[PDB]
Amino acid sequence: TFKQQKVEDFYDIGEELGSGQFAIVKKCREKSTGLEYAAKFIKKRQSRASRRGVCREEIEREVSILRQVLHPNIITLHDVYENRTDVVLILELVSGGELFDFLAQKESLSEEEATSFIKQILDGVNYLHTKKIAHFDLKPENIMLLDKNIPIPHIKLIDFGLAHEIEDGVEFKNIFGTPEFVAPEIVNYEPLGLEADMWSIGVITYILLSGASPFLGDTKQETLANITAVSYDFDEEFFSQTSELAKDFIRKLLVKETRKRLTIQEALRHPWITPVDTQQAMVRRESVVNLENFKKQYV
Amino acid sequence: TFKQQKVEDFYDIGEELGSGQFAIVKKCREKSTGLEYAAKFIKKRQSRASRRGVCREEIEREVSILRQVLHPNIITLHDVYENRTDVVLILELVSGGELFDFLAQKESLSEEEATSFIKQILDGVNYLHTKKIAHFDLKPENIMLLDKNIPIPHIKLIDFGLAHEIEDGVEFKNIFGTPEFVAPEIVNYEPLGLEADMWSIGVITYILLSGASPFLGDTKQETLANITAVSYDFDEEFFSQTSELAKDFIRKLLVKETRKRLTIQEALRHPWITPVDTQQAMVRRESVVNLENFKKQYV
Ligand SMILES: Nc1ncnc2c1ncn2[C@@H]1O[C@H](COP(=O)(O)O)[C@@H](O)[C@H]1O
Ligand SMILES: Nc1ncnc2c1ncn2[C@@H]1O[C@H](COP(=O)(O)O)[C@@H](O)[C@H]1O
Ligand SMILES: [Ca+2]
Repeated sequence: TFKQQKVEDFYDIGEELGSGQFAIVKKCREKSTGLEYAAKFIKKRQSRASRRGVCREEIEREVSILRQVLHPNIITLHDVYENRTDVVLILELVSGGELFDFLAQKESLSEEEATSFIKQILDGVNYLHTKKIAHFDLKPENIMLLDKNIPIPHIKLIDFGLAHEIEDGVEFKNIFGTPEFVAPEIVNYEPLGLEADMWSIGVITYILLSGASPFLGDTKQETLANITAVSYDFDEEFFSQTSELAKDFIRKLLVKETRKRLTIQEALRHPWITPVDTQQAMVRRESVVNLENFKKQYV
Repeated sequence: TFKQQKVEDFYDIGEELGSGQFAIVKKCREKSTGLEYAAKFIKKRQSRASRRGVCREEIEREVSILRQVLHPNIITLHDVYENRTDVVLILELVSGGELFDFLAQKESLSEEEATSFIKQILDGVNYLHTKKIAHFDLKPENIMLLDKNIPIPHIKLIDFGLAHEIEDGVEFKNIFGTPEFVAPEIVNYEPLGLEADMWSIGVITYILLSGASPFLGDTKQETLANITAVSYDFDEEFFSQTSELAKDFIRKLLVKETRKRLTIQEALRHPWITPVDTQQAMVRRESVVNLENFKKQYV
């Protein structure tokens, strides 16, 4: 249940850190402990027909999920307050910005370094999937870093606004997500599960390695058609330096049939992520990433 | 071609009329004639990946369709300007706000009066469909009034951002529109055509008469489920004064099978809209819109 108290009685509310549809995030400091957090103010929907704000039931669902998750690569919920207009999530403060913005200012990136970031994502997703929680909004802007000024920045997955607990024998279908990153079952309005997350990881990896996006077309119409046709390529212009193992990883994630798509456990065990011998570890270490196109696309 | 000139050089730009995704619409007056228009400032997309702006092709499509339409119940296009950030559509000014807001201030409303407004909409849609143009965004906010201060205001359909010319043999699929008003073929990502407009008219009619919404659930997920199941009723709480003629009209529009749904021509010739005898005309005259519920829902 949400605390029916004024958050500003308990926290000093500071500068705005970011925003999204429905939400404004401000830095804050809890008065009694002096510890800092991010306060995410979520505007409640006031009527069923309104397209503004979030339905309080859906906010409750996000909170229910967040309260269950404690893992180094997943944002940690601290508290929840409510007033007339907003539900306020007090979240672990993540100060390192978005992963992509960090990689975009980067000078040099090998596939070994790339997989270390991807593996952090896989660890977080694995933890969620074990608890039968689908994130359903895996995309660059929801992959943040605790501190961008350390040798190996530490990934935190945020934004559980679309997250859902998948129940066996209960069908879940909905239309949501950013076209560039949604799986074919989302576009086709077919039953949804943990597999959509794995497709998204395939897309994020593809972009991370090449700067290009596998299904993105001139228009949303084209993007959606491309996704449902699973029409993509590894254009040599952008993938000339990419290892076959990296491509194999992506190929096994960008698969229409949900049953055949890699599961999170299989992804974690794929040789690209977890080499089984020195020979593979070298190939990965020597494969250099395409920061030219990536920067063009994300700067 | 868009005029590569500063719209401000030729128009005095006045107060805001409304806004949308990457569009802001303002009153304006052309200096050379003193005539008033609405200027729709569409923000152009900068990269194929942004969730911001509108790409060249889609702006062009909207202009191309607007150029073709000249009908009393559809806004007319006057001119098009372009600068570095925006394409500006100079459109016929519609000053009387939205139809529903006008009906919501009404004391009393019979089905006869109601059908005369609905017939204005049908006339506009009939004109588009004859040119094989689907509007694809028929909903209350896009049904406006030229002048809300005359006894029986004239309807103008606006917002052709989703409009599309339907080509024989060429499949068109896309994901768009407001959940409450989209047809099952939109939700299911199946081939689209002129029929989607007809479903929307069914929903608009249902709400106009009763104040209730046929498929609206507590959440978007529910709404979409209701739509694809065509799960709706004529709850006597709201429809106890509505004619069987009106309900028949709605039943024939809210049909999943696109080939079975009324066409615009058939809707214009449905006896609720165009009675074939004196008796039907009386029934319509003796049936009443549920203004009580309508007002409740539209405030
Ligand atoms: N826990 C957090 N710590 C710091 N900044 C955040 C946090 N959550 C969200 N933000 C900021 O708010 C933006 C929108 O967050 P969201 O709507 O959850 O994706 C992010 O892109 C960040 O800039
Ligand atoms: N021709 C017009 N005259 C007056 N208001 C308009 C006109 N076109 C659009 N608007 C307003 O601006 C909003 C956004 O327009 P649009 O992006 O075409 O949907 C609409 O919902 C109306 O409130
Ligand atoms: Ca489908």
